[PDB]
Amino acid sequence: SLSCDASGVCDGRSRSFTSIPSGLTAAMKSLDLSFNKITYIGHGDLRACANLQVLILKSSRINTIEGDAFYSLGSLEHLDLSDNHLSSLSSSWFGPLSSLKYLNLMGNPYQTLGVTSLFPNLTNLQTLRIGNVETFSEIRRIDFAGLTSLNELEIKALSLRNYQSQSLKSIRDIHHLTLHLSESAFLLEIFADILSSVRYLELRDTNLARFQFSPLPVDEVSSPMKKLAFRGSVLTDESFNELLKLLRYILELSEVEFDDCTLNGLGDFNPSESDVVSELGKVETVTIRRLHIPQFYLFYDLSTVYSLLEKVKRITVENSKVFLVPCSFSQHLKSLEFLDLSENLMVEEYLKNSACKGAWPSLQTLVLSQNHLRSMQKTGEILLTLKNLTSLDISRNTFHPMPDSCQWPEKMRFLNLSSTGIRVVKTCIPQTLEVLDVSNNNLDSFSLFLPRLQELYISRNKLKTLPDASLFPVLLVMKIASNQLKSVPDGIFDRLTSLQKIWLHTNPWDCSCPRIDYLSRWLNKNSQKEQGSAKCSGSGKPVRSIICP
Ligand SMILES: *[C@@H]1O[C@H](CO)[C@@H](O[C@@H]2O[C@H](CO)[C@@H](O[C@H]3O[C@H](CO)[C@@H](O)[C@H](O)[C@@H]3O)[C@H](O)[C@H]2NC(C)=O)[C@H](O)[C@H]1NC(C)=O
Ligand SMILES: *[C@@H]1O[C@H](CO)[C@@H](O[C@@H]2O[C@H](CO)[C@@H](O)[C@H](O)[C@H]2NC(C)=O)[C@H](O)[C@H]1NC(C)=O
Ligand SMILES: [Lu+3]
Repeated sequence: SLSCDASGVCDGRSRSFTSIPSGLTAAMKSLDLSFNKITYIGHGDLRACANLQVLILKSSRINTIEGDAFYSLGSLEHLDLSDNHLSSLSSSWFGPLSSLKYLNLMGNPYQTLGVTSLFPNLTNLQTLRIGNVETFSEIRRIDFAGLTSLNELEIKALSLRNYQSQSLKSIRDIHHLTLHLSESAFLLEIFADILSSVRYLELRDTNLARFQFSPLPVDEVSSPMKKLAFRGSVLTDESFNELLKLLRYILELSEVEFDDCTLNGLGDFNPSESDVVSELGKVETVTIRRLHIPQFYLFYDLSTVYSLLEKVKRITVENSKVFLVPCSFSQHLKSLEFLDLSENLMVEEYLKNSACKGAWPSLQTLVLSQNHLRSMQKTGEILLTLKNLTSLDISRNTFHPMPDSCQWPEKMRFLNLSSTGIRVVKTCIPQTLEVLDVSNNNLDSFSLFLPRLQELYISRNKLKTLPDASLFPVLLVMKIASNQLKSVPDGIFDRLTSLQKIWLHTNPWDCSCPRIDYLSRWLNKNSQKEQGSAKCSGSGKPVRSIICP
């Protein structure tokens, strides 16, 4: 039932094949036989595909593949056998695939990679994925013998029972390593074998409650690891302190991420010499999202965090119930340039403490995108302490109507007031602004003169009339999609003399011929500026299609 195209891209995906389709050719460059029922693959099912570059056999129900089944596929660069029923992996399968770049074997019920090295002859491999949720249980020294460089290696071993020493050490260059571990029993050991190879390490679903640090036998303590990421992990204050002791080896680590993690406040370490601040070495960026902190008893030290974040330049802590960032804590974040506190519980009174006198000196960008702020004037007043602030985002906050006069930090040139519920716009908004976003609100008109405005986002409001062009002399980008606009005054866009991009879609354009003449001609003379397609209200055809006598 195949359906191929001019360039050899054939599609047999999700048919109902019970065996590879008969009579394939050497013209096919890609064959997608996913979601089928190919239970067995024999000696002569892919013989005639000498030019095949892509073979996708994901989620079929393959449980048997003859040893020389891929023998004549020397031009194969992408092989995906994921989510099948392969209980065993044969080394003869990969013998004739020296040109293979991507190999996905994950999702198969095998217990190990076998007794024979499967990839020694895959000189050009770049991406390898192996493992599964409950069967894969052993990793051996012969498993990756031969591989020297890999862009991406993913190992799913949530049921791991044993890891041999140095199994990972033979590989010298791994740009991205993703390990799915359920327990930490072998983590320490695995670290010993990846510290001189892994650039980006990613741990998934790991319970690190009982993780303990212990000296490692590095060769020169020069780890090329730049990004460390924990996702869906469980930690304790005790095991957390053990984890940061590992930083002493990754002298170059610049980004640490914690996604959907849990921090059980139990244990509560006390040993002094077993704290090791080390100023988190060279951590430049810290990102925390959806951190769940069960039973946050009373007051913790917090001082065992000041000296730790002294050199961090970017911090993000979103959707983690943050309601207060103590002043003395902010005063120690001397290098913080970017702070993102989106989706938390901040309110004026506590922001006032978080943004005290010497708080976040040198902070350039602040994001308070979805908290419990109620007053624009009060917020602006509180942020006057941040002398270096140039970008402020306070979108998705329910504000009371803004006054006519406000005080904002001196260098503020970016202000995001999106999804803020405002119905009017007033001079509280400073003339210094370059970028302003008041999209997704309840505006009926815009009359603010912003001489330096370069970008206006006013999409998703109720403007019936377009803003006067003289209001933005050097405007580069204007977004005014989804806005009840029916027409524009003749010649208005030629007056936006520096305009580069404009969004006009989703507006009930009155395509009556006399009236729509200007708008139509301008769009035909400026298609490179329009993003999306302004359509006629009623019919639905593109406004640029109209041609009036
Ligand atoms: C002003 O603030 C706006 C609202 O906070 C912001 O819009 C939001 O932009 C983010 C990132 O571009 C979007 O992210 C979400 O959606 C993407 C795509 O589905 C997901 O991959 C993300 O995980 C996340 O869920 C928001 O959807 C978007 N909200 C909307 C629709 O307004 C503006 O970009 C800000 N304006 C400026 C000038 O920066
Ligand atoms: C962040 O803003 C502060 C403003 O206070 C800058 O630090 C001040 O710099 C002036 C130089 O004009 C000194 O006279 C002050 O003594 C400094 N304030 C103090 C006491 O810290 C700071 O340079 C800005 N950060 C950067 C590097 O952009
Ligand atoms: Lu509260």
